[PDB]
Amino acid sequence: TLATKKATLVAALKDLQRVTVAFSGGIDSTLVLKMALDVLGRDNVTAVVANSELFTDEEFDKAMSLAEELGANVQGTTLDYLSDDHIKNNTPDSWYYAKKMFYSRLNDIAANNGSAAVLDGMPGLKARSEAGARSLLQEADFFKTDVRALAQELGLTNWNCSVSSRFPYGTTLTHDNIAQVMAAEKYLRSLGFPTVRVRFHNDIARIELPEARIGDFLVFNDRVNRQLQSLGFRYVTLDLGGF
Amino acid sequence: ATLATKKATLVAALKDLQRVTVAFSGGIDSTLVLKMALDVLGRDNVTAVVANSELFTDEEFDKAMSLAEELGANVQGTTLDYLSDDHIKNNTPDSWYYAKKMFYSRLNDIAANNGSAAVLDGMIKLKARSEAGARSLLQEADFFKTDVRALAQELGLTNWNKVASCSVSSRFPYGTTLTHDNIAQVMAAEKYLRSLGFPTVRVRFHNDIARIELPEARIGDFLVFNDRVNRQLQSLGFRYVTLDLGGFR
Amino acid sequence: ATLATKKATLVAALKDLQRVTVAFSGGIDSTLVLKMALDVLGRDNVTAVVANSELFTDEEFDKAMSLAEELGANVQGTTLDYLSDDHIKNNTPDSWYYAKKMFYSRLNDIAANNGSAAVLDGMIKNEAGARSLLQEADFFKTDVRALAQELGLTNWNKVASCSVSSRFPYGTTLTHDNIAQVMAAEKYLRSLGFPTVRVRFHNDIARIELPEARIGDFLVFNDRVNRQLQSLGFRYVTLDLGGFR
Amino acid sequence: ATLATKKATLVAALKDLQRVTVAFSGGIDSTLVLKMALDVLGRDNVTAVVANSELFTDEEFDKAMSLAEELGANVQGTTLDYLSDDHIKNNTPDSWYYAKKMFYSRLNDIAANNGSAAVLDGMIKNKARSEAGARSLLQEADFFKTDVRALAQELGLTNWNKVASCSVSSRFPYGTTLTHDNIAQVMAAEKYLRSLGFPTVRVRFHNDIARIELPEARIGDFLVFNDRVNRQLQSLGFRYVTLDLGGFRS
Amino acid sequence: TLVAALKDLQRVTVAFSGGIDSTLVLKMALDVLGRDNVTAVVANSELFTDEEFDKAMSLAEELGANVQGTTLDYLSDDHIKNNTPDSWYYAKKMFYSRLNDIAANNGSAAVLDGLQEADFFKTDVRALAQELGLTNWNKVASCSVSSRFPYGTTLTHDNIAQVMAAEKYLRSLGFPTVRVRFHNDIARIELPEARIGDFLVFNDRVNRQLQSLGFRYVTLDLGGF
Amino acid sequence: TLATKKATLVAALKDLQRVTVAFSGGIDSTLVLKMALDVLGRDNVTAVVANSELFTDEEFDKAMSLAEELGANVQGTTLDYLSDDHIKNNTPDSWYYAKKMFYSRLNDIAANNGSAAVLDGMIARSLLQEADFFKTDVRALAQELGLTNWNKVASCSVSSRFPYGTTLTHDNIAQVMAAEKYLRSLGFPTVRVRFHNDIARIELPEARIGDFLVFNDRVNRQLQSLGFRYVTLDLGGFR
Ligand SMILES: [Co+2]
Ligand SMILES: [Co+2]
Ligand SMILES: [Co+2]
Ligand SMILES: [Co+2]
Ligand SMILES: [Co+2]
Ligand SMILES: [Co+2]
Repeated sequence: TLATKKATLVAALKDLQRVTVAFSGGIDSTLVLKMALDVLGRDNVTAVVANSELFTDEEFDKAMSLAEELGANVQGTTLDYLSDDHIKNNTPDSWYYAKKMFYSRLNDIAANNGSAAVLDGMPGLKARSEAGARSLLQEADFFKTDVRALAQELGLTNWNCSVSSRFPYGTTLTHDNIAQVMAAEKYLRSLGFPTVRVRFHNDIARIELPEARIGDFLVFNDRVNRQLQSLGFRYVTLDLGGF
Repeated sequence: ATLATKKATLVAALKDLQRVTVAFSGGIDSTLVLKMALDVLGRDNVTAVVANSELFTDEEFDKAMSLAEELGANVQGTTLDYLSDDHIKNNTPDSWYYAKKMFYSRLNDIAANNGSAAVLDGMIKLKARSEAGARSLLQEADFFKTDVRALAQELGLTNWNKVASCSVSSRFPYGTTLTHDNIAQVMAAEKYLRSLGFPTVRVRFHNDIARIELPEARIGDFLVFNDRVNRQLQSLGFRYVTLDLGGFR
Repeated sequence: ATLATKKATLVAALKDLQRVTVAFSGGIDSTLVLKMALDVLGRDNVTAVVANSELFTDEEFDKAMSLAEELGANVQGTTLDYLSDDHIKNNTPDSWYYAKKMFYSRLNDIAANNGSAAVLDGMIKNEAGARSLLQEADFFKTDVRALAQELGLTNWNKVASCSVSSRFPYGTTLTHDNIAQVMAAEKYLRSLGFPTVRVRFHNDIARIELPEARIGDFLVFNDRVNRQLQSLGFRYVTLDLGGFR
Repeated sequence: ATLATKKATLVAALKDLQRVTVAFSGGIDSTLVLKMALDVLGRDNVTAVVANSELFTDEEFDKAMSLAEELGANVQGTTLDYLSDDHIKNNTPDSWYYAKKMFYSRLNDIAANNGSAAVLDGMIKNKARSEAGARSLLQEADFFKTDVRALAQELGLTNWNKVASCSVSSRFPYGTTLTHDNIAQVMAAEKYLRSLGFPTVRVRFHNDIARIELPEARIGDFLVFNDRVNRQLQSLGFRYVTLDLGGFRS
Repeated sequence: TLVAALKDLQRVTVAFSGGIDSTLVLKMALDVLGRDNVTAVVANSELFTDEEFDKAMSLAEELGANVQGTTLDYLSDDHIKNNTPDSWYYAKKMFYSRLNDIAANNGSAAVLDGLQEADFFKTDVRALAQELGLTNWNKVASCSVSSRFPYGTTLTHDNIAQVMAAEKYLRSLGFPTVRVRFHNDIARIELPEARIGDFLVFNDRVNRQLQSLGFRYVTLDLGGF
Repeated sequence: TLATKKATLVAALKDLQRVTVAFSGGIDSTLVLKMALDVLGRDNVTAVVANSELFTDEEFDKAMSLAEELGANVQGTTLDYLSDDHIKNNTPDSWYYAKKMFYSRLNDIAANNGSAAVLDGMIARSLLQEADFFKTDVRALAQELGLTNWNKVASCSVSSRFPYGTTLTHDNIAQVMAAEKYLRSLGFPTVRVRFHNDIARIELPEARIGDFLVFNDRVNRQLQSLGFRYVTLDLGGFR
């Protein structure tokens, strides 16, 4: 029932008349913002892209114009995830208390602009369930093979991780050492390794590279060491296991 | 004539047949045919067929299913046992023929059982195609790669499997009997080396010796995987896992 | 503003120009201009021009001829005498002026001889005998890739070529022999799998500038690059420990 | 002035002491002292002592036993639990002091229980030593690093454990409690890396992180062992095995 | 205890090959029995290198021994020429039967070899070799050429010399520890795994050279030595 | 045999009674200095170590101490090779007028202290080479005499780093000399920094270039600070 899953999907869209969509630039939320724009109009849809200290200023700037390209009045809001004790200390369920802090902000924008629901692209209770979010994609049994299909069906051609992963569970995130990691990875991205993570270990940086790249990386050893040392690490290391 | 002449000459035969079945691969030729047939005849008069066999990679097979689902074509999968044919099993210089002959003979059955007037494929400007009643609709309109790349870009086609991996028989010397076992022995080795970050690789079969052909630029990057590839391909049945000092061919 | 807006400003200026001549080189920026001009003014109001010269590789020229015909453009090939200018042959800091003047003035002649309102080229933010129509719409390097993805453009020269005169010191006169000596050296290295490379000329010494990421991969070709470039006239073939600039 | 005048001063104190106990550490300086004591006093009035402990490798210890037996000395080994010292177990910046103090304090027991006039060591002309009394006979005769090599060639001394090893406590940060487990955790890592062909290496301890210091010339050759060094040192208890991008003693 | 067995024999014959074992044995027999009461034999064969012969000949004259060389045709043995896994048996017999003849013709009480009767270890032989002043010895592993060939591959002067030639070349490039494995048209290079990084630059040269020696494919064993 | 080459060596050594040795710290001149001191005594052997612009002040200070360690009456002499016009311009025959400037000093020192000859190592008498001494034997006798320290770095004359006909100066010599010890410091004892005005050409054994990859950026900055505009690695390696 292929076009009958679009039928279940479109059915809920007309029910809400006006929505606020949580835009993440990914293929799923790009599919949601487009379907909301083609069914409810540009004025009954408010796209929101969350900016934070945990995402690269390029990753946020990418999704804002990607929302403008679909022609939706997109609003960017900023979140201090570090304000949550669960996040600042980085517990293993920190993504939950993060996804919760998000939707309540989206629920504010939805309530302040007259939205029937908040839409998105899909420890305690569920993060959406608690905030009253509507994940219309999963409610209609979308698969990985369906979303990629409908994006081509709608003419979608352009579509695009969080820094808490660079830190161990239970290592206090600070405004200082995040920029210490964020700046370190931007350096290694510039040196010719777009896929890299700089793992935090207090006074030790642990550099994970794809093992194919470890050979090409050899020449930058002294320079990466000296640069990341200036950024505050006492020891700059390469994880012998790679990424 | 012009690129505009060739687009209409291409569509001319498309409407002539009303309902078609495309032999879909990941390349631009079969993708341009699948897209143009879908843009002219609709998904209901277009059935894409992706051939599975012991001779081609399951990663390339699963890829062509998705390019047909992403292009919006009612895609059907058929499976081929090339090894049942004596000419293929022995790996003769004409093994590609009896493989291509066994292939097109299958699609004309699928064409007759789904109501197709012809079978389309991506031949542009060998005999086995012109024997089973197969239309090379691109070649019928004098399409060149400069025309196929031009018209595919015009339709917005940017995504296609560029790695048109040769037939796995190429990993074997001429006259080395292909078996269900040693064919999978090659596929597993190459899939591993492809998984490690080297998309261009061939594992040549030489009885108890594996010969790895890698581009010479990449051998610097490959140093780190030495111990693992040896032990891995040894587990896959080779007594010796070696790197060809000469690189790719 | 949005990418949706910069596209309007582009077509807006194109309708104002009605008929144009695009200076096609093969890079992603000039590829975007040739396609947008054909999709706004048609095949008959767009003349693509690919300039051949001694300072650029006969391979980079052939790419832009086929890439222009592949986009469906009336492609014209012109041949240029950069060395015919005294200021360039001796390789002074003024080579860029008298080279670009000869280029734009050659195309400005085609413009009057092919009936174009202007000559267009691919210049982005970050001479004026021609219109840089992308910078007028404030396109950046990240936006050109964005509009190229929207239009389906897949063939473009991924390594931006450059004038061969940079390989020689300022004030070392270029000759047809030492020019080809460098070009042939780079063409060999290009064939081995290093598309971004420069062979810097220092008389009997070749200085190879390679991206520092690649130098590890390059170890295996050492003896061959030496032996080939030695046969091409260099007494010493060396790798610059500093890499590409 | 010359060497042959210091070799005089060296022999002078040796006959003066009649019977001595030498602290042999396999190094070039301690090899010269044990040899000169055997040639001046005879084998029966000289006892060489080589300490086995948790701070030096069970592999490096056995060699100094072979160098002492090969020089023709009655070598007796004593074992010390440095961790029994409150200051060493915590690895304070002064742990070297209370460690060398525990060293000389043991030797003076062996010297008093076998009848020696002094304790000898190879300290030469290059702070807890003499508060137990050990005499630096080479340094007392103004021997230099070039003088020890000169007199060793004169005596036919050619074999010595040139890589004078360091104490395994240097592999740990200041203020990291040493345990019988994590000391062997480092020692086993270093012994593996030595076995693969990198004789000069240190494995720095950082809890769940091993930090591998290799000579930066060697890092190119080391790539092929990446996965094997990682997994072996992981089985030795480390969660993450890393190579210090700054190399040896960064 | 070591010298003790030497005095028992009055006159002995030491088998010098070039390794540290035969170097330590030949010297100690001379220091206990004198230069005239020790007869050294160094084996010449189709299975050994012209340098290993020169290695033991130069080392025996330097240690002060009356060195005698005999030559053996191992390929003449049916088990070796086809090289079955028991060729080492048919190989070891042709050697020892030759030495038992020479011992009677030089007035020797025994024939010596690399040693095991005195519980010498690899760490112990190195101790007496430095103690006895031995500084010249074949530091490169001397070995029989049959190991480069699979069990059951007919050895010929052409394909044996085909293998032997590759190893001397690679040893010249700066890799003294190397074996070149024969597989008809495939050469398999065993190199110490640390060196494979250093070996990278010689790839094309080793390939082109070893192709000239008759191999269709020159390969590096990913597992090394 | 070998034990003959030593008795033949002493035979020629006593025939000369008193000698002057050209010590260059290498093992060969070390074997000569030990055997001559052990046959004639410290008072009948004068070791001479040459200081000049063409060898490193580090190789000189090392060779001085190696003579004092073997117990030899060591005298230091200074040579002005750059004062020789044939050397300063580095002509293809500059090697000749250099070897003559060297031995002419040593033949003077021999006569002013009463030496019968000037001695040197190889394979002015050359007693080692005169006795059919080989490279495998010289290392053997060094262990026999108890010799363990010797400069296994036969640092050739620095004139080879400059093309023929490039005037050597005290300044550009130090530009080359300092560049090489830096490269020696990183772990490559066999290396040459070839001078080409604003280009340095680094010769490394092709085996070592794999080991060399990581130091690329650092070698550039140091040698650039030392005056080279471009620091390069010779793709052809050593020789
Ligand atoms: Co805060
Ligand atoms: Co079957
Ligand atoms: Co690479
Ligand atoms: Co205890
Ligand atoms: Co002067
Ligand atoms: Co190396």
